[PDB]
Amino acid sequence: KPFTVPILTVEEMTNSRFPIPLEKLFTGPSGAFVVQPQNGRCTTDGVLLGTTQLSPVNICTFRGDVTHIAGTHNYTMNLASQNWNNYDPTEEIPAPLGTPDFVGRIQGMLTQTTRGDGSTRGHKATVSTGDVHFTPKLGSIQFNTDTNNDFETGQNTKFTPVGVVQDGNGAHQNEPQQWVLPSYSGRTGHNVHLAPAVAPTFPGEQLLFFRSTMPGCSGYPNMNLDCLLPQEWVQHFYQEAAPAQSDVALLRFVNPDTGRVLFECKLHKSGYVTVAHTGQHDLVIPPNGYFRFDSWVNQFYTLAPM
Amino acid sequence: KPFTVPILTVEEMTNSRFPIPLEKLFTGPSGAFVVQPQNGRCTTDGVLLGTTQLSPVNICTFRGDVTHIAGTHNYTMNLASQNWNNYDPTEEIPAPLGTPDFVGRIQGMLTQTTRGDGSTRGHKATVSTGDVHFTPKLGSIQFNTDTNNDFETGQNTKFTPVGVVQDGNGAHQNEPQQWVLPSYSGRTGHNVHLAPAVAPTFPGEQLLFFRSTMPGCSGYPNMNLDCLLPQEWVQHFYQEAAPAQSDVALLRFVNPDTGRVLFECKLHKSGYVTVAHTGQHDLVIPPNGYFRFDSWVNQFYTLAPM
Ligand SMILES: CC(=O)N[C@@H]1[C@@H](O[C@@H]2O[C@H](CO)[C@H](O)[C@H](O)[C@H]2O[C@@H]2O[C@@H](C)[C@@H](O)[C@@H](O)[C@@H]2O)[C@H](O[C@@H]2O[C@@H](C)[C@@H](O)[C@@H](O)[C@@H]2O)[C@@H](CO)O[C@H]1O
Repeated sequence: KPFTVPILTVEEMTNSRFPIPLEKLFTGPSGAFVVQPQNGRCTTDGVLLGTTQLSPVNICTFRGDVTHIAGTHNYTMNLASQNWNNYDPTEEIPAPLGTPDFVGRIQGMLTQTTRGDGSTRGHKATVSTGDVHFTPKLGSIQFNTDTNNDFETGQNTKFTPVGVVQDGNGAHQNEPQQWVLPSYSGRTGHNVHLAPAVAPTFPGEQLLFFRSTMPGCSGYPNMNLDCLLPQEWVQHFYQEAAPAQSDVALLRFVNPDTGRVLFECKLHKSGYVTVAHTGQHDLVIPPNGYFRFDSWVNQFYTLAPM
Repeated sequence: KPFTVPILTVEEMTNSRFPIPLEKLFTGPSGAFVVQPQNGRCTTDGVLLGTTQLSPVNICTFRGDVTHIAGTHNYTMNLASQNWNNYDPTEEIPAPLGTPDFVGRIQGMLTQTTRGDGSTRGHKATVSTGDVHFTPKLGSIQFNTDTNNDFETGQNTKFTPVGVVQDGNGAHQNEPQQWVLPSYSGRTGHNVHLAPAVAPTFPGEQLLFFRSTMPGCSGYPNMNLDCLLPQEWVQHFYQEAAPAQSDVALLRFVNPDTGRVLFECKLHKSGYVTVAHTGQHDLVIPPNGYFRFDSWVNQFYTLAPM
């Protein structure tokens, strides 16, 4: 089976780290950061890595039952799996699939149905993934909400993410921090089963990022969100399971109207893209442009400069 | 080019009428109501129909600029397209792409960024698709919110849907009404350019629906939501654009563990599925089962009983 990537254009695709569309392609130097996202991680032959799962809408959602923290507007959620089965904390994953992979405050809504009579309720809620109560690997997290009485125990409860918030007397755009992983077990333990950090290894190369702007809900948040693979590419590799014939697939980005190649890039078998460029750059592309697999090369292939 | 459907299982796929996962397959008699959804509509050779677009996360989202209605907590939104380009009310589509295709109250969050300084804000908000102000074909809708002063004019504003609500001392589960289309032009005009209504046309057949349960945010809503095609099938057909060799594709639903066919169904070229069954039925399926295209058949093919 021949390897392929989707022909969907960048704006026709979805960010793999938050449920929002892609907006653009971005390249920048990453030496100052550790680039180790856990969502949007998939090998080219369809092996999911880290906390990656297949659904574009389950990214950064949580499901489970909640318990009120008396005297506050906070609730603890005991997590269930994404299909309401028991959560298994012994699975060899860093955290439940789809768990956020950055430190920040995510605002959205908590919703609940009472199974007995079908009564429902929904409240604005925020989860702070850097807080000591954020322990998804252990099966528990905390939300700050807009009620101190409405949610019931023993009832299915869902968190739908919307955007990010920034608080404090800190500098503008100081949070979220998209390249800092939460501690999935809080302070009890270190992160386990992580998808590896990625970095360019060939001279003159940088990572190529698929970038979106997260909605902001309060303050002055850093809304940039970069993923290594579109979610639709994850679904595609997962289904095709095309075997890699070398360590690097050469892709060309093509304009369909003219047939002309705009740039070329390396898709590494372990699931990330590099380009030959130095410095921060928002790539200028035709709206109908798309990526096309052209051939198998090695890690020492010299790309045409972007 | 041979026709194929995705091998993703039902639980690995997304509802095409609301941004939530599929949960199950359902069949029932549909003679009493009109089955004319506008999202999740696509031919097998990849022509999108109705208000259908490619992104799972832009379903029931709105974008545009907002203006406050004095003396209230309501805002009018002047709609933009999903990539912030101007919306053209003269295109031969029923309403902007991704516009909700059922009458009900959809609750979510309105979020806004001030372009000049990166300040952000977000509020709970509801849009009632059956109300007199819901005129998305004409380019405007109204939101009910919990503020009367916070949103700014002339700034990009996004609505992220979360769930549905039901109000009043009315009968439980009376709304939403998933098979009643909004009037996209309100009372000024009638709906146009709709994807056709669908019905079984062969004796003993019923529609097969891909079913989800919408989150409920208030009251006693009817949370069932049936789509004709999973969103991933829409993206797949759009990309492949395989020619239809007859009006009916025979699909088999297969258990990969045993290799045995569980049931068969007809995928019609114009984009919906039928099965041979009479009565309301929640299909019981193995979690790893999937659809497989087997052959093009003629108009006289009789399906094996489901
Ligand atoms: C606390 C509670 O259950 N309240 C009931 C109330 O329902 C609340 O109505 C107010 C409007 O004043 C808000 O819409 C609340 O969101 C709503 O509470 C929601 O819905 C109820 C049924 C529960 O599921 C709750 O968990 C959830 O937060 C209700 O008012 C009636 O029903 C509501 C939904 C609305 O349609 C009203 O117009 C209507 O009078 C009353 C009477 O049924 O009962 C209260 O106990």
